[PDB]
Amino acid sequence: KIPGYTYGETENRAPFNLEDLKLLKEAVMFTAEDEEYIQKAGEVLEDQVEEILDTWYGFVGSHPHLLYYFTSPDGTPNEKYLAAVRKRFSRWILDTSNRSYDQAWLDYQYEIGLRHHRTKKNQTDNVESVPNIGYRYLVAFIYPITATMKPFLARKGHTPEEVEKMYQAWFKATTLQVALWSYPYVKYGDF
Amino acid sequence: KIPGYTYGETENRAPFNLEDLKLLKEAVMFTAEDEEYIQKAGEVLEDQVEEILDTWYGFVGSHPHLLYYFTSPDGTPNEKYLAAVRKRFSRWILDTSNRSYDQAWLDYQYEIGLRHHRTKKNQTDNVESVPNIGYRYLVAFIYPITATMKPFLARKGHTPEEVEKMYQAWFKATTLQVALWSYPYVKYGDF
Ligand code: HEM
Ligand code: HEM
Repeated sequence: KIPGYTYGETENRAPFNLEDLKLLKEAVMFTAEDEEYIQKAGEVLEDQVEEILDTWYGFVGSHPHLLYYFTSPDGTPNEKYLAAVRKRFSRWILDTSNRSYDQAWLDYQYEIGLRHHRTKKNQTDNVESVPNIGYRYLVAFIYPITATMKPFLARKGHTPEEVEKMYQAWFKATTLQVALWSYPYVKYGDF
Repeated sequence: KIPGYTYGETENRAPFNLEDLKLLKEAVMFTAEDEEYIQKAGEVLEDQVEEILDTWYGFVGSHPHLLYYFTSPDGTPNEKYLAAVRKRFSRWILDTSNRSYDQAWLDYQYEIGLRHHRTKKNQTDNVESVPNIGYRYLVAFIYPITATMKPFLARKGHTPEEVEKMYQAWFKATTLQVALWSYPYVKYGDF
């Protein structure tokens, strides 16, 4: 159904476990309250996903040095690559809100890190593109990912107090994930 | 005056330049509007720094796996290390708000990265402590650094609209810096 999407079936145990996740949740101040509100964020965002994708890919597409990461060697955007990734990105919005953050979730977080990194970039879709996404931009993107989501959370007729709690949960969850995705980028033993 | 604080006098040119910084600012959505409001954040936070430090170090100190990074080999917090770092952290609050983000600023961002990493950790204060701060926690800390600051920004009798703009500027600036600090942690050529 979603080409290349292998959540829960990588058959590869990540190099981090639930104890690692507990300590990382503590560092990012994520608790059971955020679990509640991230789920509620999923209810709000579910039927706005197409517009979210348009916004997100609009941001990427308007910056040549960002759109770069989806380009063919000739410098033009690879439209097959963009379309296939867009489907998996859309699903990630739902996963972030709806999935339990358990070992299967960690195993896919390792996978997503590997796919941004040179280790696995451009293999899932069998495309020819740039070899690596510089780690600096994964961290930077914590901000726009959070900023893209804010207006959409405010839209579904929920209380502003609930909106703030959903937004903070989303900020924490995005930060948590990017922290895990540093694994293949970071010198062994420094993560 | 501040022991170990060597901003603007490292005499070492960072491996990133103003073009790198321009592209990273674009990725984190930082503009001249944020320059304005981060400066205004500095006016607000200046006379609350002691309370900010208490909050921040309170968070670190209440989590044994975080306080770990300041511990002597015997597992007890090194109080000399805590005190010396606290002075440089306090100054960093002001620097973030007040400094122009120019080459000198980049050169100190490289330095701060090096000091969290095993490359330079525990050398500035000539202490014996744990060798490295795992990069996962630098990313994670983007959230509490931003969450610690929010209440203080809301305190100095400014409009809530200005408060929101100061807070967003602070979020962007913190993310920007952590992205740069990945440099010594990231495999060469993957940053
Ligand atoms: C907060 C930061 C980021 C988030 C949340 C994010 C999210 C995602 C997701 C969910 C996927 C699909 C994962 C899967 O295969 O199931 C993906 C892949 C991809 N992302 Fe990101 N991403 C981030 C940073 C970046 C940056 C900075 C770029 C640069 C434009 C980028 C470009 C791409 C590309 C090119 C792929 C395809 C990688 C491949 O060949 O498999 N991502 N991203
Ligand atoms: C957003 C993330 C972080 C920020 C903004 C931050 C800020 C700072 C600053 C401003 C300094 C002093 C720099 C200087 O020497 O002038 C410092 C040093 C230090 N920080 Fe962080 N820090 C972050 C992440 C962390 C984490 C996750 C830990 C773990 C507890 C930590 C523990 C320390 C320690 C132990 C030092 C002393 C390093 C040395 O030996 O030189 N920091 N930090």
